[PDB]
Amino acid sequence: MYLKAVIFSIADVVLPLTSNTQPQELKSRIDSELRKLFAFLSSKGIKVIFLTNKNRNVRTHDGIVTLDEYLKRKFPESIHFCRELDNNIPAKQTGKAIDFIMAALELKRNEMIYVGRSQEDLQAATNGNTLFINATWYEPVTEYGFQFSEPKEIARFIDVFCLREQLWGWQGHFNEDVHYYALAPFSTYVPEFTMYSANARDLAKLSVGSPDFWIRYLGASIYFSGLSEGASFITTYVGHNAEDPYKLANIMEHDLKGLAVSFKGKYLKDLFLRHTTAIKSQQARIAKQEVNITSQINTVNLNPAPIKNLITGERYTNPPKLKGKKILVIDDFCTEGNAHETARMYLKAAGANVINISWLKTINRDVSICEPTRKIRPWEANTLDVDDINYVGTIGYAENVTHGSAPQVLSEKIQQYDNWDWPQ
Ligand SMILES: O=P(O)(O)OC[C@H]1O[C@H](OP(=O)(O)OP(=O)(O)O)[C@H](O)[C@@H]1O
Ligand SMILES: [Mg+2]
Repeated sequence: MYLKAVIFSIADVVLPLTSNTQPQELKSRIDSELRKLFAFLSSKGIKVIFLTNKNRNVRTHDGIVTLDEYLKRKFPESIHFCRELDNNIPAKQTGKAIDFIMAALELKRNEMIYVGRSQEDLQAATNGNTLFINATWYEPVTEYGFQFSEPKEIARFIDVFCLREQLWGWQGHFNEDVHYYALAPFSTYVPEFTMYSANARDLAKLSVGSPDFWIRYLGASIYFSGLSEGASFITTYVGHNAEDPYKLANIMEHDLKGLAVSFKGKYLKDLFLRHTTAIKSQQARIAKQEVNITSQINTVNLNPAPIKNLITGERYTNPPKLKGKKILVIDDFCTEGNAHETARMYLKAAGANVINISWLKTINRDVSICEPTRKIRPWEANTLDVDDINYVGTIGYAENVTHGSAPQVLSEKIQQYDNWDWPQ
């Protein structure tokens, strides 16, 4: 399987620290929900690990016990790594404690995830290149998403996204620097199809799924397939309209920020600029006119001054340093690759290594891999002739659909997720 152990810190996860005043009803409910989570993990053969610095005394309605005895009594069959009890264990903050746990359990790094809340635990997981699961049931977080508001949500995430062999519905490579992934195949070639709700009165603004569903799908599939390893940036593509280019990003920004935090990366919402309104590729296709990649190349470029501080709005003063950096590029659906190949062309010209990820792969359409014959100056507007494109190869649809993947399988995954409850 993919997930073999879950590391839990204690502060504001198993026992509150920040607040004196957590209601007893909350502690009892969290204790009971953690019991369910650990039993669920045990039933799946997933180990439960506690990682702590101090063997502090804990006051019980029965008396005072050490933290080790407390955890052993309430959550038996967990494995407690406590620096005070084992001088072997290196520091948490630097990520070294994760290396130690990996060796002790004979597990690979991305065979574990890390549930925490304290800043030291976020640092421990990210510096240890382990997926961070931000537990916010004792202390809330407002700055970004990809959160987990109660223990049940961790079980939901694991059960829905982390236990099946196929993390991607479609995936393929070309040459050595071209890597394409999509979560699920889907029919996008119908005049009716749109990824965004038709009515602004709906609280759901995506037509398929929801932000919670998609960020958790993305996070699981990217992490357990190894794509997050060494990734510095995550970014989304831009819509065709120069007046409204950030529709997907505006819906998903909150969650993409949190996924970036969990990978020790940065979400660059406006790394791409749509400087001139482009032909809408989907609409050209339904009009049965051919889509040419220069319609994208000639209307987008890399933003030399993206937002560096999504809280403050402060922009980079010099273009972000992308040379030698790994960037995850997200778009909603991929048909023939015009959008992703343009994203890749610009980022590759800036020296980056690129991973092209989509929620959906259009059924029965192959991706054409392109390289420019005119040198791209990626931080400014470029204008290429159709003859400036070298079509070097193909990532086909049919041969790269993964076993068992299908649009109906996505629909049932969404149903499974939306209605999820403790498996009875
Ligand atoms: O793989 P491709 O052949 O590039 O096709 C997929 C692209 O087409 C759609 O955008 P579109 O250009 O229709 O504009 P929109 O997002 O503004 O609706 C979709 O959102 C992708 O960006
Ligand atoms: Mg688009």
